[PDB]
Amino acid sequence: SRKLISATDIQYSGSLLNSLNEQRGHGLFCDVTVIVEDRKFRAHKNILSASSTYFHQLFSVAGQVVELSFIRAEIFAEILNYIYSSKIVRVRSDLLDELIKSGQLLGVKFIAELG
Amino acid sequence: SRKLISATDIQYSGSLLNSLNEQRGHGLFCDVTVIVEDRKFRAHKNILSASSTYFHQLFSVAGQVVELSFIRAEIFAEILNYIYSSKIVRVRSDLLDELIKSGQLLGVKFIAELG
Repeated sequence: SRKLISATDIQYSGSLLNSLNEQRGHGLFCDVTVIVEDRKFRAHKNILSASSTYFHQLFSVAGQVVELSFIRAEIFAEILNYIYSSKIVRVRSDLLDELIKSGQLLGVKFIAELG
Repeated sequence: SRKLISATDIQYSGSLLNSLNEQRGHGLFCDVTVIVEDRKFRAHKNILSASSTYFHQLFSVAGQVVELSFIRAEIFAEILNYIYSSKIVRVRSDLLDELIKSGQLLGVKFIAELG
């Protein structure tokens, strides 16, 4: 009579990511600023550490502000869009090699392997 | 010749959640402790706020420690497992109404609607 119940919510992810992405737009709960060229990006260390082997290593020590070289701000903006959505959307073809290179550098496997 | 590229990573979610759940087990990046009965649960405010309408309201103000009444610790442990996985796994049938009630209270829709 002792039954065990299992259930999986296939809509949970998309909904969770969309809310995290909304928080990010407000800077809500953001505990790191990433400076890339002349731009500052507020983000959450837990999400960055989980999705990028570079950030995983970096946030075992870091403070509240970190800086990235060799990646243009608009490329990193797109890497963050993927990190907060699972998708890249209508990226211009002439930015693709730069995007792939940035995912190689950050250890973001899906992006690293687009090419 | 100007092409736009889109791509969706269907494995991103499961991988992201598993890493977040691993961080949680270490207390890594956890910025809130939730006290439930005689237990303390370390968790991340961003994930809790995104997945629970109650935590969404609560963390617009709160400090670093919050407390929940009316939910047993082992029920909340299972709510957190769902929040950090999308799934409930082999929950005993005699705990199900308590689980559903806890998701109603926390505004965790999938759990609230299990019954």
